[PDB]
Amino acid sequence: DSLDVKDHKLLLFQEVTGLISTWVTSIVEEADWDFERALKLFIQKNADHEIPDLAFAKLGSHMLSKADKRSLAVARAELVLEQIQQ
Amino acid sequence: QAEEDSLDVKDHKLLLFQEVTGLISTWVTSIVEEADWDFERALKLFIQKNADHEIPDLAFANLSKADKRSLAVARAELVLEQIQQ
Amino acid sequence: QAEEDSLDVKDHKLLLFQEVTGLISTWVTSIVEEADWDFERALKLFIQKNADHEIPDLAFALSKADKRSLAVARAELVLEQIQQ
Amino acid sequence: EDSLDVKDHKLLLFQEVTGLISTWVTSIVEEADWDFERALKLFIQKNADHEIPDLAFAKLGSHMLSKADKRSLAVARAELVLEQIQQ
Repeated sequence: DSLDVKDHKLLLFQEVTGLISTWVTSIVEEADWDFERALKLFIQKNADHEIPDLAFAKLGSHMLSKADKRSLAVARAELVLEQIQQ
Repeated sequence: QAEEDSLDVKDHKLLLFQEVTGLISTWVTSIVEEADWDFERALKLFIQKNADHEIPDLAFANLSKADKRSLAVARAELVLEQIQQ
Repeated sequence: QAEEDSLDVKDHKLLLFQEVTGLISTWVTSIVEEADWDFERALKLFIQKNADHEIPDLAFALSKADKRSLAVARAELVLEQIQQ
Repeated sequence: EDSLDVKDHKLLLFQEVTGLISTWVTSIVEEADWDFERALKLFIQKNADHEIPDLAFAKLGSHMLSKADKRSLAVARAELVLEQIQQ
């Protein structure tokens, strides 16, 4: 995919998870730009307490406590994961 | 709004610090926050910590870990000189 | 020598400009010298020229489109930091 | 195949021989896949085609002549070193 396509993927990942751009980039790239694999990675890393509450500052950005943002971000990722799986 | 633009500036400082250093995201946040969001200070902190062996190989996301550290120090120092003038 | 220090800062300006933009060496010198060796202005000049189609695909040392896109994004990211 | 540390010493040597600014040094040596002999030959070819401006030779004689004179002497330095490599 072109940098333009990759950029829009990263925007969408950031929109779903509310994560700051470093984390967005690191997860999506680790998942080899596979959006579904990157949501699973995110949920796993969050399950292992790798992602601090402060990293979810971007949730609801126009482009709620930080602990709440973490919880909602996880729920949004699972919901999206549900849809794209079918 | 302002507080949103505040976060955006922080988010871009982190992203550029990550592109300069190759560090994993946790270390990026750690150093930049320790430098109080001062980008120049964060670069200086990265260079100092690296000289004092406070940045392990594990911290860097062809190249060996040694090569990734060297490249990271050279790039930080290159960007550093430009901020200074 | 202050002259050898003078040249060194110019050489490092060019080197960082090249690393930011991906441009071939002649274009690096052209833009940086046109900005009168001001790194910030050199970045602004690169972005502007690129918007005005004054920088051809051949000037980038991914596709040419992707190398251009990458260059503008990096130039803009550095620019922000210089400006704060 | 070499470490960055080593590649850097190669770039420093290429730069001492040719006196070229660092952008040209890196572009030529990387085009030569870090083969020092190939890089000297590319330098000579590029210079023969008037690709390298006289100002780019400002690093000739650095310690860490006219600009036209430096270009001529750097070409001579590259051929001599090239000679030594091709024993």
